[PDB]
Formats: sequence, structure tokens, C-alpha cells
Amino acid sequence: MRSIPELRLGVLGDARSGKSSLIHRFLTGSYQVLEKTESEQYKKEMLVDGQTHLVLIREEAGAPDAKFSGWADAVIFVFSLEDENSFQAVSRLHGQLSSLRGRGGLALALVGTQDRISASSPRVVGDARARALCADMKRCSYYETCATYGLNVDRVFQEVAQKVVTLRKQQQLL
Repeated sequence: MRSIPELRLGVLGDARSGKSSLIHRFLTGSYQVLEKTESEQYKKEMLVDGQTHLVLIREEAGAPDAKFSGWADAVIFVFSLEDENSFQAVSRLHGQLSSLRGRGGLALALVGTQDRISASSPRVVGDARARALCADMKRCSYYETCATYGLNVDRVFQEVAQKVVTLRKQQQLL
């Protein structure tokens, strides 16, 4: 039976983060103003190191639980660059993830979304501050995204998938 290599990617963020629109952009190429009130799962095929993977994505509406925290190979944290509470929410969410995971080591990403930046709702989260949150999270890379035109959307997903695959190859290299 031909193997189906699988990458399990979780996505965390508050309702102002832009996480639903970001997931939806990656999957479909479309921007839609969405707030999923609820957790949901999605699937996509991705080429990684020349090998086709099944990618499972769980978007979580609130705090991760031990189920989610133990299932993921990788977790993307999402906040809005114009919402301070969403940024503070990432560090809350990461505390929960870290404690409820009990495994090989997660690939992480931190995403600051640009979608809602306006004159009346300006960027409130400074670059250095966001990069400091990322520097204090293990195996984490930081991106700004804009799902409206696709800025770094595929990049985030692809780079987290690559991290998982490289970690796995490291493990089999031992």
C-alpha cells in the first residue's frame, strides 16, 4: 500500500487575529472576511522535499487542549498587528500549548496579520516586540501576512511543513 506522509498543523489565535481568513486564503486562494466561531479541521496536499504530503489543519477557536496539543506536528500562532489583545492572546495560547503538550518537538510560526490595519485602526504591535515573542518561542519563525493579496500566506504554511519534515529526517538520521 503506497504511504501517505502526513503533516498535522494546528492554528491558534483569537477572533480578531485574522486566522480564519488566513487558513481560508491558503486553502482556496480566496480572501473572505471570516470569523470561525468554532474549531474546524481542513485537509490539503503539499509538496515538501519532493514528496507529496497530506496536510491536516486544525483551527482552534479558543485555548488548545491536550488532544490538540498532542496531535500537532506544528502550530501557527496568529494575531492582528492592529489589535493589542490579539497579540497578548498569542502568549496566553503558547503557555497553554506548551504545558498541555507532554513528544518530538513542535515546529512553530508566529504570524502578524496586516489585513485590518487602517488609519483609524493603526499598527500597534512593534516589529521588535513581535520578534521578541518569536525569539522566546522554540523553533519559531515570524512573518507578516496579508491574506487579501496572499502576502506570505503560502510561505508560512510551506515553511512550517518544511520544518516538520526536516525535524523528522533529523530523527531518522538520529
